[PDB]
Order: sequence, then C-alpha cells, then structure tokens
Amino acid sequence: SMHLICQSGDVLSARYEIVDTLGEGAFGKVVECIDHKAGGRHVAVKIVKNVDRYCEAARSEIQVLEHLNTTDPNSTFRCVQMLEWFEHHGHICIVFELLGLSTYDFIKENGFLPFRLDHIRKMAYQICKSVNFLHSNKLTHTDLKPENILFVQSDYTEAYNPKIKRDERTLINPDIKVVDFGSATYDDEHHSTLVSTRHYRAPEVILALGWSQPCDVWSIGCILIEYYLGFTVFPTHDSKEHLAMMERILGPLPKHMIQKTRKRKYFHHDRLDWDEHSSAGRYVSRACKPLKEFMLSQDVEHERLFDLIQKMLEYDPAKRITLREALKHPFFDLLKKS
Ligand SMILES: CC(=O)c1cccc(-c2cnc3ccc(NCC4CC4)nn23)c1
Repeated sequence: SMHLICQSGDVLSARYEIVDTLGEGAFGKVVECIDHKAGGRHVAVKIVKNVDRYCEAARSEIQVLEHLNTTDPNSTFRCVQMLEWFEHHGHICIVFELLGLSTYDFIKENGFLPFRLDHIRKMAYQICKSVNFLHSNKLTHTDLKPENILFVQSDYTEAYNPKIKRDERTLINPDIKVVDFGSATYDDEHHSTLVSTRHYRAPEVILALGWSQPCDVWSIGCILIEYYLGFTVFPTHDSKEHLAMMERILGPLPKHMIQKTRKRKYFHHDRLDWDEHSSAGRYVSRACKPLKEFMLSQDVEHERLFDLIQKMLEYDPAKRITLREALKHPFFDLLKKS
C-alpha cells in the first residue's frame, strides 16, 4: 500500500521527486525529495499510513506545526518548519525543511558509541529550550526520544574504517531540532491513557496517575543518559521489569504513587510484585546499578550533568524539575561564560 507510492523517482503533487528514504516509524515513512518548483531544493516528506489513527494524528500534527511555526517564525526554539501538506493516493504527506541525521541513527551507526560531554551540553540545552517553548504554549510532546531529535545540518565527517567494517561519523556541530508533533497534546485536550515509547515513559504514565508537561522532562532525562552512555539504562519491553529497573537505578518508588495507582497488577501491598531472587530478577540486577555509578568520570562537569539527569528523573511529577529551571542548572553555565 505505502510501498507502492514511496519509490525513488516517484513524483508527488507534481513537484516532489523522491531521491531516498530518511526513515520509518509506526506513522509511516520520511523520504528525501527534490522540489522542482523551489529551484531543486531538497525537502523532507512524511508519508502517513492510510489508517484512521495515523491520519487523525497527522491532522493533529499539522494543527500544532501551524501554531508553533506562526508563534516562532525564525525557529529560535528549534521546532521543525512545515512547508505544506497534500494527499497522494489517499495518504497525507507533510512537507518539511530537510534536516540531517537523527541522534538515534548517529549513535546506532557508530556502534552505540556515546556523544562527547561538550556535544551533550549544547544538545541538552537546545532540547530543553525547544520543549520548554512547547511547555509555554500549553503543549506536552509525549514522544521525545533520540529518533525525534535531528541534527539541523549534516555538520559531521564520515570515514570507512576497515578494522570494524563500518563508517565512523565525527560530529563537528551538534545543533538539533525537535520533530514529530503527531502525539503532542494541549492542556485542555483529552489525554491518551498510554503515551511515550517504553524506554522514555515516565512512572506517572506507567501507573496511569495522569500526565502533563513533566512526563516530557522524564523522557529528556532518559535521552541525556543514552547520549552519555550510547545505550538506555532501561533496556526492557515489560512494564514491571521497567519499574524493577527504576528501583535499582533511581531508588524506591514513592509509596503515594504505589498506593494511588489503579495499576495494582504491578504491586503486592506497599511494594513492587517482583521476585528479585528469580532468573529474570538477577538479570535486571546485573543490568542495573545506582544511577551515579554509570558516570565514566568523577570530573565536576560529569557531576553537573548527573545532578540534572537525577532531577529530571524525580519520580514525583509535582516535584520534578521544570525545563524553565533545568535551563538555569549549573551544567549549562559553561555555555553562558562571557
Ligand atoms: C520523524 C518525523 O516525524 C519527522 C518530522 C518532520 C521532519 C522529519 C525530517 C526532516 N528531515 C529529516 C531527515 C531525516 C529524518 N529522519 C527520521 C528520524 C526517525 C529517524 N527525518 N527528517 C522527520
């Protein structure tokens, strides 16, 4: 269905010639096009699957982009600019400015090797600045993950290394933009039950205690530790295991969240229902240690990052640091020297 309409050489809306695939999600596909009606400018086109759910998410995304782009026409807060949208054989296609690689693709293709601290600081700052602007405008992203943070530019170099039989990519400039408003929710709109991709889901989302701007802050915390290590500290699929991993890495869950939740399946009285002395239990234990033991250095700038990471992963969303305050954290002082 989608396969039949996203081929190299295909022409969309009598101007956009597909030259390459940039990526794939559950929503569908992102393709690189030459725009023959804008002097041959390369753009990005999100082709949405002709399914009810993804169609309605795409109409929702278009509405959010019109708002964010109108409010911030210079993209000072780094949300991707939408150029226009059309229908091609029943599929909604959204045209955007072409950006470079996802942070996900860059880490994955370098063999899950982390970003440098200097790069992470700049990227964290821009991610917080961009998501804080959604926060100012009565939005929650809900689906922040490395796949949805793209480098503005192809500002990197690439060489084949025959020792390890892949390309290695070296970042020059780490500037990013935030993409995918398919899930973004206004404060007064109906809130989805489940939101976020398992690895980046806040404990208030897992426990169905209600969610808000603070669930984004949790996701950014998870992104930052993945950028620093090259992998997530929550490598799991299952909800309970995910909660076991939070206990190991971050310390016990607040009793009030455990007792308030209707998600009682996960618990037994006051505590996670988790045989730690079992095979799957000892496995989680091996994979997990207190957060600050992931630090690769005791240098103070590593202490700075992990203090912010720890405040972003506060269990209680009423307590969790805001992006307004995260922007002011000591980790960022290095960017504001003068
Ligand atoms: C994934 C998504 O929703 C999205 C939305 C708007 C624009 C883009 C976009 C713009 N330029 C590019 C260049 C690469 C790209 N990669 C897709 C991400 C998923 C790994 N997406 N992309 C992606």
